[PDB]
Amino acid sequence: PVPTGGDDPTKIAMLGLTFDDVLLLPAASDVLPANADTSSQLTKKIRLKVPLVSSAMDTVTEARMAIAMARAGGMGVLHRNLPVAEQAAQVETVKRSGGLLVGAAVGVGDDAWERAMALRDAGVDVLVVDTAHAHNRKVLDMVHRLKTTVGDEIEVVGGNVATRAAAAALVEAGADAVKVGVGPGSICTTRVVAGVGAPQITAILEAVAACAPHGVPVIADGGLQYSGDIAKALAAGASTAMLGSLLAGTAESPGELILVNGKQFKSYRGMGSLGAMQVPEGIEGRVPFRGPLSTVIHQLVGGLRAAMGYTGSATIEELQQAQFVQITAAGL
Amino acid sequence: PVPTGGDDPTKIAMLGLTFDDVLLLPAASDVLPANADTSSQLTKKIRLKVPLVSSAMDTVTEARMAIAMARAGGMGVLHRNLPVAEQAAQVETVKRSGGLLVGAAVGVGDDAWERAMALRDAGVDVLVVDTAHAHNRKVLDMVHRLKTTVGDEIEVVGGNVATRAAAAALVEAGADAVKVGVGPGSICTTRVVAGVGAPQITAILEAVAACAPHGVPVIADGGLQYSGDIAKALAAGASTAMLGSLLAGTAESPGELILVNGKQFKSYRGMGSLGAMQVPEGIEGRVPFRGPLSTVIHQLVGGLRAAMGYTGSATIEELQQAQFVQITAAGL
Amino acid sequence: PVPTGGDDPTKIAMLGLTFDDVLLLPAASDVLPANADTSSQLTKKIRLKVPLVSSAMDTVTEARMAIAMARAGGMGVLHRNLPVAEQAAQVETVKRSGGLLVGAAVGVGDDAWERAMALRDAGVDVLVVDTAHAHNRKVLDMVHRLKTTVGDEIEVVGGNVATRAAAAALVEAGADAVKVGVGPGSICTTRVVAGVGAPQITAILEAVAACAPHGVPVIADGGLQYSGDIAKALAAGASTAMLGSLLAGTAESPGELILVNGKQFKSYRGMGSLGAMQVPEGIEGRVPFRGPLSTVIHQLVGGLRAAMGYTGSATIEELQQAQFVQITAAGL
Amino acid sequence: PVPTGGDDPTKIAMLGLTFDDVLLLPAASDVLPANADTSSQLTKKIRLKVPLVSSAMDTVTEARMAIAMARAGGMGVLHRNLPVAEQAAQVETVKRSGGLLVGAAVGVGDDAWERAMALRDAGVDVLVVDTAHAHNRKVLDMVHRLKTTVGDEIEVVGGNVATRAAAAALVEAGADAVKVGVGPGSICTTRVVAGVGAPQITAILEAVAACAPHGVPVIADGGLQYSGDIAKALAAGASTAMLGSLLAGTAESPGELILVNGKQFKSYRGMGSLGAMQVPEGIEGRVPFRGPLSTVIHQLVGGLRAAMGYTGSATIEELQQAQFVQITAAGL
Ligand SMILES: O=C(C1CCCCC1)N1CCN(S(=O)(=O)c2cccc3cnccc23)CC1
Ligand SMILES: O=C(C1CCCCC1)N1CCN(S(=O)(=O)c2cccc3cnccc23)CC1
Ligand SMILES: O=C(C1CCCCC1)N1CCN(S(=O)(=O)c2cccc3cnccc23)CC1
Ligand SMILES: O=C(C1CCCCC1)N1CCN(S(=O)(=O)c2cccc3cnccc23)CC1
Ligand SMILES: O=c1[nH]cnc2c1ncn2[C@@H]1O[C@H](COP(=O)(O)O)[C@@H](O)[C@H]1O
Ligand SMILES: O=c1[nH]cnc2c1ncn2[C@@H]1O[C@H](COP(=O)(O)O)[C@@H](O)[C@H]1O
Ligand SMILES: O=c1[nH]cnc2c1ncn2[C@@H]1O[C@H](COP(=O)(O)O)[C@@H](O)[C@H]1O
Ligand SMILES: O=c1[nH]cnc2c1ncn2[C@@H]1O[C@H](COP(=O)(O)O)[C@@H](O)[C@H]1O
Repeated sequence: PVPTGGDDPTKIAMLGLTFDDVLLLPAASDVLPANADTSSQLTKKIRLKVPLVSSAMDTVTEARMAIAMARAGGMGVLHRNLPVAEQAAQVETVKRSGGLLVGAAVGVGDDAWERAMALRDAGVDVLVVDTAHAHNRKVLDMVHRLKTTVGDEIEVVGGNVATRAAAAALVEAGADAVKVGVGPGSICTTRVVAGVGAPQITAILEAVAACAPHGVPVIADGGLQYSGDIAKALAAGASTAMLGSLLAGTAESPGELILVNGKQFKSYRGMGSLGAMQVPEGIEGRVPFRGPLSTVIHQLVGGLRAAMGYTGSATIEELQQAQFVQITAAGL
Repeated sequence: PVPTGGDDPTKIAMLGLTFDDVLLLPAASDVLPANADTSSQLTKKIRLKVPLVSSAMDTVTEARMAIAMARAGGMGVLHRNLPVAEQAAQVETVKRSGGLLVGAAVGVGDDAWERAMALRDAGVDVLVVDTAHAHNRKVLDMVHRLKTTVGDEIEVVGGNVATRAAAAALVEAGADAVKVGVGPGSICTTRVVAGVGAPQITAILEAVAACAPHGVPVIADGGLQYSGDIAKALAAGASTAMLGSLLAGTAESPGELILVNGKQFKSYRGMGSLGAMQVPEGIEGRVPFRGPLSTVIHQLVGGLRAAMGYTGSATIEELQQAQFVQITAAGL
Repeated sequence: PVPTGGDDPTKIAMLGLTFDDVLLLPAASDVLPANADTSSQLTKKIRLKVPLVSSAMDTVTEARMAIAMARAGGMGVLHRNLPVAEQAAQVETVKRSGGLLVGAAVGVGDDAWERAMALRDAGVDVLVVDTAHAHNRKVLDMVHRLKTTVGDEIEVVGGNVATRAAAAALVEAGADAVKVGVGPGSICTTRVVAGVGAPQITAILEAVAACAPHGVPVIADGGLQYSGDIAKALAAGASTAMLGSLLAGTAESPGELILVNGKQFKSYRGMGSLGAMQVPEGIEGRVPFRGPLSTVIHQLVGGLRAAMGYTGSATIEELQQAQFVQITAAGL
Repeated sequence: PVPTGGDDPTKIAMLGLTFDDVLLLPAASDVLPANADTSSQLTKKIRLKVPLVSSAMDTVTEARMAIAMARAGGMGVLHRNLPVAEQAAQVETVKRSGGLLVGAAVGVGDDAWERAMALRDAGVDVLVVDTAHAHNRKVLDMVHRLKTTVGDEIEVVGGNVATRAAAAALVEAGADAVKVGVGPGSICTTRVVAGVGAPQITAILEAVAACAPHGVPVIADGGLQYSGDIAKALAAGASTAMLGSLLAGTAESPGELILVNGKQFKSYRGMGSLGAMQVPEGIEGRVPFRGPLSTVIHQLVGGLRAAMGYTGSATIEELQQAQFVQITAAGL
């Protein structure tokens, strides 16, 4: 019998590693952190100066965040928990502030196609087909329909996935980037409510095995707690990281300042929380107030630059080839 | 020598996984959670609408709980810590409330046979031969005697087991379902008192390897803390889950409301606790008050439906074929 | 290279398991706990009714404890942190209370031989050559000299060891029992002071591999926190367990009652603590007051009997053949 | 696919062990702790009486610490966070106190060469090329230039490294000792800021595999919390240990006494902390006040002597050949 039970070796398919399970190994380097090139592909056509995008959540990204992210060299993805006209108006607002990149989330419901076209009319650069489980005919069809209809002018992101097969299906459907993360978010309760999830280092490694041979970039979405996790996500093969919790405490995020026990916080809630939907798969929580976005991004990029120095990675493409050491429980 | 000591590779027979050690992997899906079929075999003949049964404990299941469980599409198993006439009267009470399924626990003591016949006379549908260790001639004989005597009209459950050999012995004795769980209960101290136990994912996988080829359903009993654990238990191959702690805080469970530190609780105690027996293998504890049973069951089934959506499982039989990823300590 | 570093596979010699790493697996059983035979060899010639002996520590075993242990069916080992005449007087005191077995500790210093002879004159049954590291010529010589001089009338225990080679050396020197435990004691700081130790399940398995083929019993000494650990120690192949912390809180142990924060305690200190020696390898601590020894022993034996029921072990010799499942961090 | 994800077995290059992951196994011994020889090579030419050196940090080592360390039989490495003239004056101060060994840190900036020559003029014995990542042409060139210019009179240490390849490069450049530790320091945030690091037992094992065949000693730098960790570091193959946190609380370290909550502390800060640089990779913290250095060193050496007794190591060279057992999470 299999050592963990039963007679089927495939029943437990893999050992899933998360960010805390690994560290980047130093390697021969003549790269100064200040001189590293942090640019990376968000999609097949769109390259960002900083490999970071903000989550499509209503306590993270509206027009103010999207503008600040683009100015910092990344991009915002506008959330879709609002009327079509209002989302498209936020797209226009971002475009009014110069030649700034912006993305926007759409679902696969019956209002989704109309939402997508209105966003297109407003001048959006990236449409994100925004689901918790992309390995589904309705999601794949939406990605494909969008790519064939507006694909010349707009890049189409599909997600989320956590397996190689799912990433492969999105590639076949025509996705310009594949977003990875089922279960890892800081406000996520999918693991305890549904018992479903996939540790994010292993999910990225698997998704990249399907996407990289087709020249399709992977966006690592969820579970990033520290700037060092961004370096780990990219070294596992992702091309960008999408951040929720790490940006939710910034001045530019939606929501007001909250004072509890003499300390400052902002509300941060899952799009699957009871509040956002009003069976919940997210919580409503708090994150410490962090000040201006520009400063948070500077600290995050700073940690990434340090990782590039330690690993001898002159570019993000080189960082994607770095090696890990796996650590034990004691290592934490 | 064996890496963990000695010269005998069989001394440490297996690596035992519990619920927290695994997550369900998403798979290709065209299943909507609302449309998933949650029905499953409790026994060879009896199929439930919801794959959940309440524990035969005196702080979990008497007539009120049994009626509410059956109305919710599951079933109650009436505890046996009371006189024969009173248990049989609870069976009659459940039957007075319509065509509701009900089960009842019996032991293997010398009063057990008389208890079983009185329950039969009262119209019980399921007899549960209710022990902490079923791999024992007296237990196997009781299962067999019951099956040969009342088996045409009543389904006979045997338990508990934690090994493949034990499950196989119950199958041979004629059990209509095999109940799995030695040591995993939330109020259990068997692990620290006797040093005995078996992590429940591995126990289910092993029991199912003996039971499934004979068409005998497995009931996963104990250690379930979250709705996601129900999905994991079924994916490991169980057909139903038996719940104690998760239902002990409901309005329909026996016992009164307790207020401590401004919060509401109900008493929840092991049938092996000093109180229930009045060498203890259970504690007397508290669980948070949860409100009506119907609402708890709705939340639990909701999480199960989400898991079925993520895994592409249209039925419980399909969910039994889902795959796991094993996670590390950091993953918790 | 070796996965954990370097080029030498023997540098990290084994994976060491402690009690918390394993559980006993249930097995086919027709053993009632009340009818199990708990007798076991303390030494080649001496069989105890209960397989438990009290530690040779000055907060655990003086005459009162030794008498109570023998009456309970086990044995006490009198500590040696006192003058020779006083230790021998405690031996006489135990013998005055009927035909009770008693042991006594000796070191390997230059006063050790005289201590041993005085204990012999006083009628001791067991001499324990009592060291932290028995794999040493001076210790082996002391064991051998004792066995050749007083071996017809007195059984000679040697310890402590944690490796197969060390246990083998004691067997060759003529030990009648081998005591296992380097580093596992509850009050031990050897692991953090010296960085030395050996997880106790693996140490027992290794020692037993050297001792059992020569008919020499193993005493598991240290690290036992629960009655279930006694069952685990014996199933790993030990014949008896030596208890310090679990007995230090009893009425019969030396020392007075201590009240802190409204709760009752007794002092419990390592023989390697600064206080006992007045570079420390033990701490001075507290254990909860537990009441009479007889009651503690009854609870401990109760847990052992339960384990024998679950595993189908009619005797301690059968329990030594039981199997384990290894558990994960989540299992704790 | 690889069990942890992707198709590349080299992506996760190793399983990294830290000090808490292992224990030293006892072995046959006729070594008394008091008689063990604790001397060891700091560099190819310089042997210390005690195998300990103090960190080049401005809350650990200035002239007072360096003098006390040398008197205790070890050595201090003077920090370089001060003007060249002042560092060289501290070297002179140490030399004024007798024939005491002293080292001093230099960087690889454009002021580094002038700093090195001024230290040479002041009579320093050891120059430590002091970086966070030595596998870099500028660092290797500095080591080589120093060795070829002042190598007859001064020993040249290079560091830090965490891989076999990096240690090999320093050996080739002419280093007289290689210092190991990237990420393990108690005040380090490199692991969370950059996601970079290497568990220290594995790092030492790897570095030693490159250095020992060339007769180059390894200094284990960082992560040592207990005296037992010193024994583990040396048994992994290091020849000396460099201590920061363990010495930062001593009377001889720079800084004043701090009283918080009725207890005494001293400030201890990373050289990568915001305070020391005024993207931080260290924190500013506190350590308990420990009293005189001589006493701390005596306790540390005491633990080392105990380890040498347990392992039968008469010399540090013998201790370098000792074996480990790997422990589990439960073992902690
Ligand atoms: O559509 C579903 C699933 C229902 C069950 C069957 C599969 C689909 N939702 C479940 C909850 N999410 S969410 O807001 O919590 C969510 C949104 C973005 C990404 C996430 C990744 N992992 C976990 C949750 C995620 C939104 C809707
Ligand atoms: O009959 C026994 C054993 C005595 C020792 C030898 C084997 C049988 N009992 C032990 C305690 N249990 S219990 O109430 O705690 C209990 C009841 C349902 C299932 C459980 C599963 N695992 C653990 C305990 C369980 C009832 C009686
Ligand atoms: O003789 C020694 C060692 C000194 C270093 C070299 C090897 C021998 N002692 C060390 C401390 N112990 S102790 O009291 O702490 C002690 C006593 C019984 C058993 C124990 C098992 N593991 C750990 C400590 C133990 C007594 C003397
Ligand atoms: O030069 C660098 C790196 C910048 C990023 C690219 C590689 C080099 N520094 C980073 C921080 N350190 S430190 O003070 O924190 C430091 C100093 C001694 C040893 C250490 C070992 N591990 C971690 C930190 C260490 C000083 C400068
Ligand atoms: O309610 C929720 N439950 C689970 N995941 C969510 C929810 N809302 C958003 N997410 C995902 O979690 C990401 C943010 O993760 P974080 O950066 O760890 O906080 C988001 O980009 C989503 O992919
Ligand atoms: O006293 C006890 N000790 C150990 N297990 C018990 C005891 N009483 C009931 N059980 C079992 O634990 C199950 C409930 O587990 P729970 O849902 O985790 O609380 C019950 O259905 C029994 O199988
Ligand atoms: O000071 C000490 N340091 C380490 N081990 C000790 C010391 N004193 C006694 N021991 C051992 O620890 C055993 C008791 O362990 P315990 O039952 O876990 O408390 C004793 O029988 C000794 O073998
Ligand atoms: O700011 C820092 N961040 C990371 N490592 C540092 C820093 N400052 C000094 N170190 C290293 O950590 C060692 C001290 O580690 P410790 O003994 O565990 O406190 C020092 O000798 C340095 O190698």
